[PDB]
Amino acid sequence: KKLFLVFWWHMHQPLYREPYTGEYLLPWTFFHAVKDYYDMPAYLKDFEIKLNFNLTPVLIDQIQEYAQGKAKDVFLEAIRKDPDDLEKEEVEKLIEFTKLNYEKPIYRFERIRELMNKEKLNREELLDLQTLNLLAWCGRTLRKDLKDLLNKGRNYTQEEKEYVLNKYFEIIKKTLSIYREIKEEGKGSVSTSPYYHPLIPILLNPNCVYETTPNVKIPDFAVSFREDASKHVELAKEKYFEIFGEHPVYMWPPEASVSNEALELYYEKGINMLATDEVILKNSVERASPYLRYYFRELISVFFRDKTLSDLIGFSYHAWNAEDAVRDFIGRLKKIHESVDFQPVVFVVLNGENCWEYYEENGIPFLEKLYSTLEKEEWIETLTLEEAMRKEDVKTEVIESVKAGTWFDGNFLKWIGNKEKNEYWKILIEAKKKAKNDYILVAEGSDWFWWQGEEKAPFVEVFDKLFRSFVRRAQE
Ligand SMILES: OC[C@H]1O[C@H](O[C@H]2[C@H](O)[C@@H](O)[C@@H](O[C@H]3[C@H](O)[C@@H](O)[C@@H](O[C@H]4[C@H](O)[C@@H](O)[C@@H](O[C@H]5[C@H](O)[C@@H](O)[C@@H](O)O[C@@H]5CO)O[C@@H]4CO)O[C@@H]3CO)O[C@@H]2CO)[C@H](O)[C@@H](O)[C@@H]1O
Repeated sequence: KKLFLVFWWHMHQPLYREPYTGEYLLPWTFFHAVKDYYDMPAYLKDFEIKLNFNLTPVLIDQIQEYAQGKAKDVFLEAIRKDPDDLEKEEVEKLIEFTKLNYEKPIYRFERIRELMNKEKLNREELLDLQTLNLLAWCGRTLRKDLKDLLNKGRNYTQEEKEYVLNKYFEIIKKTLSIYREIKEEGKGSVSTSPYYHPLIPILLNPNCVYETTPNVKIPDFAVSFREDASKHVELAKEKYFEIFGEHPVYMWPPEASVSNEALELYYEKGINMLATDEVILKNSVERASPYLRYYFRELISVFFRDKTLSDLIGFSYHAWNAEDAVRDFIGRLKKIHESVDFQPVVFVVLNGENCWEYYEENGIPFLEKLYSTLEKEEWIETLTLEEAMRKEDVKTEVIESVKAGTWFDGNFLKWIGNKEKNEYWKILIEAKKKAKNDYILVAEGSDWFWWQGEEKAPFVEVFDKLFRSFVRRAQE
């Protein structure tokens, strides 16, 4: 009697490329590409398990731009330059980027503490600041190859910095290939999301927010976003088809966000399976076990992720030592395995690139120990999404209706309902009336609304510049 375990790592970045200048205004796609987007599937080279991935189309666009050498990344340019050529504005951004990241485990170099305590940096100190910011984001593959440069920890030269940069771009250039390979080998399924990661239930019917938060104030949606919701899904099918050669039959709904209308749209667009969050399940049915495969109105298959297991990796186990964390995770799977006399399906679904920076050594000890243990446990079978979709020896149930929500408390409050987030929607609504191109779809991404009306400086001014630039460009 097996326990079926399904990892589904979601990868996404909003579009950081300013439409007028073409400049990538933040380096987050570059840094997660070199740290996570290649290395997370590359674990499948060394471990005989199945792992699944979601790639948003807007992320794929950016990965391709960096791989082709076309991305003009302003923070990266400040890294690459000889410090004698740095603008004062570039030295300032270098220091602010360091201070934002200072306390993360992947930044635990004694030298960074030294450099942040100095009143002013000479050329050698700036070279160490640039190169340590680079090396802090080193992924698993190159942490082996560049181990000696990493251990050095100080006194970096321009040549060593450029060497690291060349190896990083080699990693980016191989990134789409590794997703194609693990897919062709049956080592994992690859899904996508509606193109720019929007809140599909809101675009289809903004009133769905009242199913969970009736007291929320939302602006006057004086224009229809229903066609745009279709276009996000349709364009995403086309981008996936270009990259992987087939139309996707699995999709990750952004923010796990579903509604009756959204599920109908995915079904209409040929999606056969998605996943969403256990809170939505609890809100929608009485007996809310997440270990069943659900069928929404016999139209589309829906799995509900195990929220506690997903949150343990996503948020808890950074605060644990790696071995203890793996023992805790396996022990919880044991309890699930023992708690039912059927074969449970256990979906572990979370962002695949954001939690590791808070783990010791970028989560590599944790994931290596976790996957090594999993590959040898005889009562656990890890599945591709395709295997989980067609598994016959599991329990099954039909659901007729869901309560609209997201994996954030089962509601939409992180993207709508306060004055500053509502202002973004009002701006989008007014721009949509006059929109003339697909940059309006870019501005519909959830990321812009997530950061608006929050304390989270800095670079929130940069997300604001991006959103409003996309809104302006959509009208021309
Ligand atoms: O204030 C409390 C809060 O603030 C601080 O967070 C800061 C981060 O620690 C800091 O690094 C920076 O956050 C960056 C982030 O590091 C960077 O990668 C980028 O974030 C990307 C994600 O990487 C990307 O995956 C995507 O995330 C989506 C996600 O895919 C989706 O499934 C869902 O979960 O929504 C996410 C957001 O839309 O996109 C984002 C960009 O939108 O940019 C971030 C912002 O610069 O800055 C944060 C402070 O401003 C604390 O340190 C943090 O721990 C606290 O919780």
